[PDB]
Amino acid sequence: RTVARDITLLECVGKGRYGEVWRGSWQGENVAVKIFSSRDEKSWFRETELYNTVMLRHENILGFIASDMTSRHSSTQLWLITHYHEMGSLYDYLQLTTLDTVSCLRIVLSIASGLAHLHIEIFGGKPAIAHRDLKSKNILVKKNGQCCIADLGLAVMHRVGTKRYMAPEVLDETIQVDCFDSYKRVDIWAFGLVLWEVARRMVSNGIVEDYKPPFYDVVPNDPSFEDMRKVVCVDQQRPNIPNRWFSDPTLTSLAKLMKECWYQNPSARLTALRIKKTLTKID
Ligand SMILES: COc1cc(-c2cncc(-c3ccc(C4CCN(C)CC4)cc3)c2C)cc(OC)c1OC
Ligand SMILES: COc1cc(-c2cncc(-c3ccc(C4CCN(C)CC4)cc3)c2C)cc(OC)c1OC
Ligand SMILES: COc1cc(-c2cncc(-c3ccc(C4CCN(C)CC4)cc3)c2C)cc(OC)c1OC
Repeated sequence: RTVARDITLLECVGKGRYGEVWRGSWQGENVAVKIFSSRDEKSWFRETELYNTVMLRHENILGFIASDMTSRHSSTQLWLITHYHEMGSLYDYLQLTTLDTVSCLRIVLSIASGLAHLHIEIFGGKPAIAHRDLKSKNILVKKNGQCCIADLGLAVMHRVGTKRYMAPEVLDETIQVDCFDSYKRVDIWAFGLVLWEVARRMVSNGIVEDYKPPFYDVVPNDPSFEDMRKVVCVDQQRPNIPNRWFSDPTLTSLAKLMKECWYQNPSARLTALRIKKTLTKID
């Protein structure tokens, strides 16, 4: 039988230190192709090792298609091929769009759903998985208004995370590194920051906040580890809740939820399953 492997690379939709992401075509269908820099080969290996362990399949997890290693004269080429989401990342989307109540809730509940699927062990099934780099650039927007979580290159099963989104116990190095629940609680902190980024873009009473990343007002671009530690650990700052949120029942409820993702004590934070339940009772 014929095995048609050729993928046509059509346009670059992302370039970074990690490498590049391309819109590609396979048998008439869009795929996304991540081409890894040699500097970040371990991210390809870890994501491949995870998918070789458990073939994750969930509407709110970026859909795996293939992992390819190709021999070159002087190098190894590493590609990850996934489903293609033409609307791009949540980070991108929130810059050019405001949200109504239904669309805000649908976004955040879909992220909570993907995250709970990663976190929870299924027996007989899947190991529990922590993401370790959850942020709005690692979430894609689907045409049906739900999102999916991308990039399992740091994931752990039961490179460091983006500093802006690191929990206090990562910044002060008190994290219990031998305890898998520690890693879930780091993801919950980051989830709360994403919930804040999204909630800002939800209109109420004709008001909306401009898109800003978490801590935009207290750290520089590309904040250092020390910049983040001083804000999050020493001063114990948290993102601002605008007064206008307290005129809107949805944003009032979301503010409470994000507060319960940001406790200094990791074991006080809500679980992904509890976040899902709370979001199903909002509106
Ligand atoms: C090697 O490389 C790539 C391969 C493919 C690809 C292309 N056609 C057909 C296939 C195929 C799938 C599954 C079976 C099964 C059939 C049932 N039987 C009991 C076991 C075997 C056979 C063939 C594949 C996997 C795509 C690629 O890119 C999208 C590849 O490159 C990464
Ligand atoms: C990698 O990705 C894609 C792969 C394919 C594809 C191509 N040839 C053959 C297959 C296949 C056939 C049959 C089985 C068997 C398995 C056991 N038992 C005997 C019942 C069923 C498995 C696999 C597939 C899945 C199509 C895709 O898209 C249309 C892919 O997505 C981009
Ligand atoms: C975060 O991580 C990964 C993401 C993806 C991925 C999947 N679908 C779509 C995208 C995308 C498409 C298009 C735009 C822009 C460009 C055109 N226009 C001006 C606005 C829209 C942005 C983003 C990406 C980047 C794939 C990955 O691996 C293959 C990723 O790594 C795991």
